Amino acid sequence: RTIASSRLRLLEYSAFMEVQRDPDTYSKHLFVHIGQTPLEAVDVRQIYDKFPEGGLKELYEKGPPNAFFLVKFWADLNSTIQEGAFYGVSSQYSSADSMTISVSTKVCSFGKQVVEKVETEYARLENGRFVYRIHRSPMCEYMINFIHKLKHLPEKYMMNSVLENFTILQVVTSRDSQETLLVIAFVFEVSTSEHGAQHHVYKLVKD
Amino acid sequence: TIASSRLRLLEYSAFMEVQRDPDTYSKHLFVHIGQDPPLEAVDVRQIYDKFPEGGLKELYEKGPPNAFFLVKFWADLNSTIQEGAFYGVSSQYSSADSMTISVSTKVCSFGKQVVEKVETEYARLENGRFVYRIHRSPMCEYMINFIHKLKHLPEKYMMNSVLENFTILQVVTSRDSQETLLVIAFVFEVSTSEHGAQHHVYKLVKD
Amino acid sequence: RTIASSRLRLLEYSAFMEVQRDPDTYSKHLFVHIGQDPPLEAVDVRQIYDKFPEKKGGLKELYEKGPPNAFFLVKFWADLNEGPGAFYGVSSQYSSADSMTISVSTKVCSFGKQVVEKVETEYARLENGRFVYRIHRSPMCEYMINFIHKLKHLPEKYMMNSVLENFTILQVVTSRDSQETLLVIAFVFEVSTSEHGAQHHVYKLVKD
Amino acid sequence: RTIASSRLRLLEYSAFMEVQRDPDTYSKHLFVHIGQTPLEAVDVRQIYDKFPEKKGGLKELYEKGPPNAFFLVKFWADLNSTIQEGAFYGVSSQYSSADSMTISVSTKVCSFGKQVVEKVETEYARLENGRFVYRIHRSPMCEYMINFIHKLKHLPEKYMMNSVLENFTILQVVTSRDSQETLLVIAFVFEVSTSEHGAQHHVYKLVK
Ligand SMILES: CNC(=O)c1cnc(OCCO)c(F)c1-c1c(Cl)c(F)cc2c1C[C@](c1ccccc1)([C@@H]1CCCN1)O2
Ligand SMILES: CNC(=O)c1cnc(OCCO)c(F)c1-c1c(Cl)c(F)cc2c1C[C@](c1ccccc1)([C@@H]1CCCN1)O2
Ligand SMILES: CNC(=O)c1cnc(OCCO)c(F)c1-c1c(Cl)c(F)cc2c1C[C@](c1ccccc1)([C@@H]1CCCN1)O2
Ligand SMILES: CNC(=O)c1cnc(OCCO)c(F)c1-c1c(Cl)c(F)cc2c1C[C@](c1ccccc1)([C@@H]1CCCN1)O2
Ligand SMILES: *C(=O)CCCCCCCCCCCCC
Ligand SMILES: *C(=O)CCCCCCCCCCCCC
Repeated sequence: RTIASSRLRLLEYSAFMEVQRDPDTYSKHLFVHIGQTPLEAVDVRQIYDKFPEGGLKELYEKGPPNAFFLVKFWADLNSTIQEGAFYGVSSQYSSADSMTISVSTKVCSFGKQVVEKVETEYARLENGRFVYRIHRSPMCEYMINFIHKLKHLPEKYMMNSVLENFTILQVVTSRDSQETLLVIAFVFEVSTSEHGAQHHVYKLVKD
Repeated sequence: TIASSRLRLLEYSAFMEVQRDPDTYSKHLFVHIGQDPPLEAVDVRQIYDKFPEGGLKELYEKGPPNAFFLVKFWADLNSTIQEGAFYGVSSQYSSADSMTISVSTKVCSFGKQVVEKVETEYARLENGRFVYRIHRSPMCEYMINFIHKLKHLPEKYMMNSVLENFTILQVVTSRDSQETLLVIAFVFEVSTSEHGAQHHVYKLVKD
Repeated sequence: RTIASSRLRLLEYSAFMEVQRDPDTYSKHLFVHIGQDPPLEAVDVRQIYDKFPEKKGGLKELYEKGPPNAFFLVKFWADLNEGPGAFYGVSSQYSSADSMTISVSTKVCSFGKQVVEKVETEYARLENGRFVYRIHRSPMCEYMINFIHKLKHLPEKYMMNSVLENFTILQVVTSRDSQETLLVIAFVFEVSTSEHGAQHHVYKLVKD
Repeated sequence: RTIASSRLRLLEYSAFMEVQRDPDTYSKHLFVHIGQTPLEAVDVRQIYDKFPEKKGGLKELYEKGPPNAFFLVKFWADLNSTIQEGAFYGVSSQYSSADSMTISVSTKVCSFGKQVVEKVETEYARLENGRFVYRIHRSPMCEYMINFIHKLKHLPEKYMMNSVLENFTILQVVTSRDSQETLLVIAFVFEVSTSEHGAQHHVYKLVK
């Protein structure tokens, strides 16, 4: 399903690990992935307790409400590649207007922000639209260590228990006006399916 | 003062701006390095304990040694303007060569990276040299809240005590090659002088 | 309202004075400001010709050369409500879809005569898929600073408006190498008497 | 002789008219020319009466300094009608500095010590052989100057041109655009050339 406010569209979002064993051998494992192409609503009060309290509530009140989405991820943490490994995030956005955007990714543990990454991006005019590409943004050591700790657990239900109190809040703003363009609240479980990583998108509402 | 063999820092300023009325604006500078006398050297091992294990030591070992500097700031946190206030950072760099730079600003508390902001800038030919201007980059909420918390302390010595374990590491790289162009370690105290904000620059060396 | 020809868009225009209160505190006063599209009212260019008598490089001559889409009239109600060391400046920004080197000529006319001309050349910068031209903090010439001071010393705002009837500014932006007219703005002035401060009104210049 | 302060050097200065009678015919007449190559001193108080006084004047600029930036140029302009005048009247000049900076060249034209017209041109440097060079190429003269040259040329005798020129002066002030620091100041005074060798000039260092 499509994640788009009236000002910005999320085209793609992937978090992955890449291994280049040698100059001729390359492997990539996707942890989570929202690829390029009806939404169910979720009351934002149902998730407030798990997010910062410039928190999710203040951001929602500031608006616009059409910019708010919840994504449930079932992350693939299976050791499918022999891990020099690179851990990264790639994402792509588009707008109708020519503007610089700022993508804030806040990582929270028990509702409290522990690390934050802020990336500004300039648009490329492409096919009449303005496209923003954040390509292979390295994951911070906190996240790489967190993934390694999860993978050392012997049971997927233990990974789910740890993940119950782990959340990510992505806030995209227009750099110069500081207007909220898109807000995505990410929640996680580990995937147990043969099809791998899965996701479900919901529109965040209030009343 | 601050220049490696590949990149020169022309200006750096952090400030708050208030709109008093539709035609009147006030600006308060917290810190400012404006636009050559010799620099005193500081052994980089004297500051590693506050910048421990992309860290300062790892970057310094990778080199070049001429790219590393330490700036001590005495920040002006006096309420000189009645604060909708904008908190921002403006900076300018220059080089003899045309390249795309990536500016990473890492905010650390007790030696741990809590926020990282990354901004990419494209060279502009100006007066026979290449200039990079990052104008009015908004401060993240973590920094605005940190400034507000410091200002609520009743004594300036308490602010200095909190600031003992707060550091900022700015790393400028050539975007495509990832070569280190300039690294600045920033450390802070609150200014108690009538002259306002002050700074002192040192060259980082390893005896 | 938006000032844009088919080749160049005016994003911002501000004239201001800046004062340093202490080493870390600066105050800025805007005299006039056009900040960052609703439709524009049209004004026949013959209704303003009598106030721009200057012939060579003047309004009528440029309008006749064209293109008509490049011509605008801005009415300003300037806010004239310091110490030594005050900075008087002008900041402006433009954008285009194409990469150009532009030349910005600002002609100041007083009592029907061109008294000052300031010329600035600007090189396109690729930003967000468009080309931006920024003329940041261009210092006002002493003639303009002294003119502002003389207006402020007048005891009545109607005397300021009478002196201002004879004062016009013509801004002509051209493509540097071809000398093609990209944008022409005729600026006319009054002093603001409102509590809201500086005001402006944009009109498109037409002929019949 | 060399016109250079510790921050800026004047390489060349020429005022001229060009006539392109047809696609194959070109003519150029130089009115004045300082081409690329000790100085006699003149006390700046000897010329104060002929230049702008009080605010932004020669005296105020001289007192602000640096004293090494101030020069007086006497010109004997060639006003002979040597070409059949569509003609273009222009000024071309070049400067150089050791530093990378944007300069602003103000040319004030004065009659009886009062500024009548001013042209301000900003220029960006080009890095050339380890020097930053500024070129103002074929800057069009304003109509005031073209009409003044035509009026002088209408006088039947050269002494009559010298009489009118007695109270005509040009003050060129070059500043660093962003800091407004004075880089170079040249006071120009004029007579008409009566020699077969044409246009002449003499450079003096202004002292106090
Ligand atoms: C306090 N409110 C909530 O816990 C909550 C309320 N309503 C939701 O959605 C409604 C639309 O269905 C949520 F998603 C969450 C939520 C939130 Cl806020 C969270 F931070 C983590 C988290 C969940 C659910 C869960 C998960 C399930 C599937 C995939 C990913 C995570 C579950 C929790 C048990 C183990 N796993 O982990
Ligand atoms: C353990 N080593 C250090 O602490 C250190 C060593 N040598 C330096 O420089 C050498 C040139 O002399 C430093 F700067 C620092 C340092 C560092 Cl690493 C830091 F993280 C914060 C910090 C300081 C100094 C200080 C400050 C004083 C004035 C202005 C700004 C900051 C002082 C600390 C007490 C309260 N304030 O805050
Ligand atoms: C001969 N034609 C004109 O005078 C004219 C005609 N039509 C206009 O607009 C049509 C859309 O409205 C104009 F603007 C002007 C004009 C022009 Cl050309 C000018 F050089 C100055 C000037 C004015 C009007 C004025 C002013 C008012 C408000 C703000 C600024 C200036 C008025 C004049 C009395 C005091 N103030 O000063
Ligand atoms: C009041 N002080 C002066 O008049 C003065 C004093 N001392 C000078 O020089 C010292 C080094 O000799 C001057 F140059 C000038 C001066 C100045 Cl300020 C001026 F505005 C015009 C002007 C002159 C001289 C003159 C001229 C002669 C030759 C060439 C160009 C001009 C002469 C005057 C009669 C006709 N022509 O026209
Ligand atoms: C540090 O700066 C981290 C930047 C944000 C990384 C987001 C990647 C999260 C998706 C991976 C899913 C792993 C299961 C928790
Ligand atoms: C209008 O903007 C004029 C700009 C300055 C023109 C300077 C040329 C003066 C030299 C010509 C000598 C003619 C004798 C008076």
